[PDB]
Amino acid sequence: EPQTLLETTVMVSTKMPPHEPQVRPLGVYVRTGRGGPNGVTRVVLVRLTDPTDPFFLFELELLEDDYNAFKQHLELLVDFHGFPRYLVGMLRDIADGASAYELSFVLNSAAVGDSNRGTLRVLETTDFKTVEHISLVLLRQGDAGLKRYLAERFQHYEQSFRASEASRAVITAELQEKIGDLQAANDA
Amino acid sequence: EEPQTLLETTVMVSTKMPPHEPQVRPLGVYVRTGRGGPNGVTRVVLVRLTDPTDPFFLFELELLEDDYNAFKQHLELLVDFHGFPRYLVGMLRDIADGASAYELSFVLNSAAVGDSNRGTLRVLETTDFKTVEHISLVLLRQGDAGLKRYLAERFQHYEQSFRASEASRAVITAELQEKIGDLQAANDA
Amino acid sequence: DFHGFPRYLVGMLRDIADGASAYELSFVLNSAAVGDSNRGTLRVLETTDFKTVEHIS
Repeated sequence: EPQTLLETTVMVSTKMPPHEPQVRPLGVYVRTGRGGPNGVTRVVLVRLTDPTDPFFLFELELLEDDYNAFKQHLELLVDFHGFPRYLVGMLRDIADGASAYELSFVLNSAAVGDSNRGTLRVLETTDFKTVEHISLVLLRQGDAGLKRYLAERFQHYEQSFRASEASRAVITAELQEKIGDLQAANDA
Repeated sequence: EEPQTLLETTVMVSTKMPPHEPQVRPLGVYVRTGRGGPNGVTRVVLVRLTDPTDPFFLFELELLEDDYNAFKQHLELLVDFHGFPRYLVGMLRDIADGASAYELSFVLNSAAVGDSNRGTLRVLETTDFKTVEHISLVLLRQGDAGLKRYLAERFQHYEQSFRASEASRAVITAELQEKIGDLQAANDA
Repeated sequence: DFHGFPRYLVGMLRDIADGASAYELSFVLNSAAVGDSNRGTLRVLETTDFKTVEHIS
């Protein structure tokens, strides 16, 4: 049953205090599926990546059971099913340029190697002030987890490359064979 | 004079995790000369062994030109540092291509890949009398940091190669569809 | 700036009192009775389908 609701790139204001923030394009991947202690809990996963840096991998994994606390702390007004649906709605809207909002990501230290987390925020600028719409703490991944990520994406695109070899090979042949039919129609 | 992949292919290898019974698997073999070492200006030979069915199966022997004389004496080799990878690869390519009578073997120092930190790679000749060993190389399993680079490297590679095949498909799918519409109208005439 | 803060604050609150605002006012004390409290948090809240969005505190 797992399902990716969003997988795209978006400019994000990343900040490693006390350094000055700087805008980078970042990957956003959001996927629902199954996990937890006994592997039968519904999960929502939020994943943040940097195409310019393979080790830049921050994730929030949310188990359905922990959600009531989550909904309360963040004052959400949707159930576990709508949360990732609205989150990607909000984020995709920003990435699409249809949003007045901007994306921000603040790490808990001045360097990436010493950080273990970041707070990703959806921010609105008004004349009065920046208004915060949502806040999520994302944890930086551990190596073993990370190896899987790379290895996962490694295996993924290797297949996808081969698949395009198959598509190129079949369609090259169909339409190349079509020249010969329509060559005889020209002869007519 | 400049770095070079001398070999990058797949070949059947007899893999053995003692005390378990050996088993034959297809393994990746990559052999590359280039620059490396303590000060990064030493000529190196790299031998890399992989398993397409297993991303963590990543074993390497890295050899520095400074270290080679010991290597040469110990293994009773009769070529210099420059010829060694050409002949190693000569031998391996002969095997992968099927032109060799020889076989490949890889024996781990433990019962699981997870518990190993090394393996011995051997080129073996079967005779009526006995197995005759032609060469043996110990390869070390990589530390996490090394491996993450390998995966990330291969990650970025095939992501691009995929993108390129979309471009190639786009070229051929679009032109040839454009040709169908032209000559389909020529049939209509 | 300091000059605008009360203008926008009052802008926001006055907007609410007149009924021209979509926003609501909230006040949460640090205890269960007024006699034991010494403070409260006053918030301007926006209701969305997704969540309450806080505008000022």
